[PDB]
Amino acid sequence: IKLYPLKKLEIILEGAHKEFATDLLDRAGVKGYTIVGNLSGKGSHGMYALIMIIAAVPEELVGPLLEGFQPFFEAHSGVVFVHDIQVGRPIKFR
Amino acid sequence: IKLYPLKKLEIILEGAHKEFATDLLDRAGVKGYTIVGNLSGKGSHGMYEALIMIIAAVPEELVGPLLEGFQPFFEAHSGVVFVHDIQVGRP
Amino acid sequence: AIKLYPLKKLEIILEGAHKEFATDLLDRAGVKGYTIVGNLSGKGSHGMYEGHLMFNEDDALIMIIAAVPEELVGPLLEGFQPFFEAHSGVVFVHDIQVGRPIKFR
Ligand SMILES: Nc1ncnc2c1ncn2[C@@H]1O[C@H](COP(=O)(O)O)[C@@H](O)[C@H]1O
Ligand SMILES: Nc1ncnc2c1ncn2[C@@H]1O[C@H](COP(=O)(O)O)[C@@H](O)[C@H]1O
Ligand SMILES: Nc1ncnc2c1ncn2[C@@H]1O[C@H](COP(=O)(O)O)[C@@H](O)[C@H]1O
Ligand SMILES: [Cl-]
Repeated sequence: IKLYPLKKLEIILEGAHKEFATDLLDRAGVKGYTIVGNLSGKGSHGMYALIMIIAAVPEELVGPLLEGFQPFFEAHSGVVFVHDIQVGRPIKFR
Repeated sequence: IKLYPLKKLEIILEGAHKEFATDLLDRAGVKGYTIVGNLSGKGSHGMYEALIMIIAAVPEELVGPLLEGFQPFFEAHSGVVFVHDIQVGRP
Repeated sequence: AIKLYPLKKLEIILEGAHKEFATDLLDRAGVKGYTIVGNLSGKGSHGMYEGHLMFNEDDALIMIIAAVPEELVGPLLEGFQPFFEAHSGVVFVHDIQVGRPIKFR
């Protein structure tokens, strides 16, 4: 048929660390991302400028990408949600 | 890194009830949530051009108790709940 | 206690000027509701889209979220394909669960 599997990350972190995260995605070969701005939240270290970066990636990049974010996330607020998704043309993503 | 299974709720409802919702999350033991504002949308009850969406990763055991706590509210107020399967990293 | 049923959830990301095109497609197919996240930014094959820089707010990127029965995913993607051959954007299909199928089907 017509659908092909991919992975989708939801990366939630402080707005001030946007450049870090996008440069990390770019580096890794991720071909695109979408940024939801002006979010609020609650977590360990209190409540809430938070943003959410959405990135559709081939499964081959999840491992590498989480390794990249781990060091950041040991010293900073935030989280990464990995989702399974399907797309009609995975071309655009690899 | 090791990947572990979790559930992710997306809870869309009128911002006037944000407090009710976050409180409910807090008392059920939800360790965190993220909120998206200034939303617009279409539902059985017409157009919205406000709305908010609450994102909450939680362990599977919490989903059932959470839906039951929201049931009274959603059987008398606009809004929807979407349950996703997600994975999260743990090193 | 609350039973859960499968659906699909689409995330459709495109420039705000085409919002009516995309929602019309949803209405036509029988989609019963949708939620729109506005004022987004993004990097794409074409370049960068920065919501905050647009003079008309309605022109910025948006993301339409639509929970739909799996039967409507084909008819919808067939409609969005030619649009996305000619215009910026992407569609992500998710599996989700909901407690009230009647609200969506
Ligand atoms: N379980 C969760 N669900 C949704 N968002 C979360 C969750 N945990 C953390 N976040 C987001 O990440 C931010 C920081 O969390 P923390 O790293 O725990 O301080 C929170 O303010 C939320 O916006
Ligand atoms: N199928 C759907 N997909 C995404 N969002 C929805 C859907 N149905 C309802 N919503 C959201 O929930 C709000 C309230 O809808 P309702 O509960 O039908 O009045 C709408 O304005 C939308 O933002
Ligand atoms: N891999 C991806 N993950 C998340 N969002 C994307 C991705 N590729 C493209 N987008 C979004 O789609 C917009 C247009 O993409 P394009 O059609 O390649 O210009 C971008 O500005 C992003 O907001
Ligand atoms: Cl619902």
